Amino acid sequence: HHHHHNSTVLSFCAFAVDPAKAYKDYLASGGQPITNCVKMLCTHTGTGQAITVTPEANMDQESFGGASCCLYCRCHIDHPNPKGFCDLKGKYVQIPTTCANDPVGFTLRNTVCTVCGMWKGYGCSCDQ
Ligand SMILES: [Zn+2]
Ligand SMILES: [Zn+2]
Repeated sequence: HHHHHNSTVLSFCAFAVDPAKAYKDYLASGGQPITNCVKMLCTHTGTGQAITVTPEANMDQESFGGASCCLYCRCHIDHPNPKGFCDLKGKYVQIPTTCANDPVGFTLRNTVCTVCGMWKGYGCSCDQ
């Protein structure tokens, strides 16, 4: 059985003392990723950079509205920095197609190369 409910998951995380860990542990337990991230119409011929002013998905990505892929925005809670600043809100986020089932998890787990603007491990081809 069990019917599933996005709001159940978001409620659980929103009211957790550590929402990021709550979501991470929930996924690790086999939980269904947060759905309904807002997928954009785009050419799929963009730069493939992680977080952009307009959609920039390449052939191997999807572009989504940034806030819809942000755990803190989606939970309607303050962001984890003194300023309360969200890097995603008002922007567009590119998610590799293999991970597009869980954009919120993807943005939580991953980091952007400050040099090339691509996701580390998913686009950055800078020398190591
Ligand atoms: Zn946010
Ligand atoms: Zn890079």
